[PDB]
Amino acid sequence: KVFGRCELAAAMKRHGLDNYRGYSLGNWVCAAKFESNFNTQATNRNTDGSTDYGILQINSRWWCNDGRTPGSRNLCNIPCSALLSSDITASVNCAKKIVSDGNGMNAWVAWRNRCKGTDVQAWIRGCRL
Repeated sequence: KVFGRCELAAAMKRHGLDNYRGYSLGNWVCAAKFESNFNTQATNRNTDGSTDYGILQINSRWWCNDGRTPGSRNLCNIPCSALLSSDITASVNCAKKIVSDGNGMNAWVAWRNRCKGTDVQAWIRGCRL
């Protein structure tokens, strides 16, 4: 499922991501935008063999099991395929634990390089929030 800008914001807000760990909703929306262009089925193969899945491109090396990332962890205890669902529940829940790992949203390089320090609020303007 490919979300609309405002449709995803609402979806994320409704799922308790707004200001989660201090990150205003705009940060999460901005991140998703550059990570997957709002597509739950987005996937990218990393040079180390691991793979990033879903709207927030969660990596298999540490967070989910895809049976093809030798010597990795499954910290979120879920099949990586669950992060591709139209229901963003699994992605949101695993992200919530990722963003609590100490580095904040810096765990998402696209966020650090493209959202951090910007007016992320603009990502939720014109929306029904």
